[PDB]
Amino acid sequence: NLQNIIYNPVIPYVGTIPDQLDPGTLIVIRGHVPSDADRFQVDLQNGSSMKPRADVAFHFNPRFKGCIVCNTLINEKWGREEITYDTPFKREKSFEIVIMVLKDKFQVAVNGKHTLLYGHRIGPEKIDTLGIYGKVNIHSIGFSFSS
Ligand SMILES: OC[C@H]1O[C@@H](O[C@H]2[C@H](O)[C@@H](O)[C@@H](O)O[C@@H]2CO)[C@H](O)[C@@H](O)[C@H]1O
Repeated sequence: NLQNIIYNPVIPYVGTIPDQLDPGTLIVIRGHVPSDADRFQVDLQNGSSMKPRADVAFHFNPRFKGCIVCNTLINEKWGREEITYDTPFKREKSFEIVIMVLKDKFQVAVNGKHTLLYGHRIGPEKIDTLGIYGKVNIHSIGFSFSS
């Protein structure tokens, strides 16, 4: 039931999500971390506005020094950071990210292994845009919708 919408998108990638993120929806992102990476992010956004900057419902931000920082941007202001230190990401290694949308939270597994949970701060129904930024190569972006 997984239907990819784009292959090898140029980064920064900003795209419209074709259907609503209802409970049970999956977002599947397949990529690869470059040799010189410092960090990258997957942002689930409300709109693609740049001025003013669009709210980010779910900021999923792997940093390579390593860790994953998650947060929410509302009215151009960042909320409280939720930091995961048990990170599966490494440089020169490929990955598969699966984001599960649940009623009350997102659930993320990388490479088949569970990674983290993140409670909704903005109602997921307000998400219509997917943004991927920073140092990362993306092989594919797909959705399995539950509408
Ligand atoms: O919370 C995610 C955002 O972090 C911002 O930087 C933080 C940094 O992570 C934290 O340790 C402390 O320095 O506060 C900073 C506020 O800017 C990034 O600038 C932003 O891109 C998000 O990743």
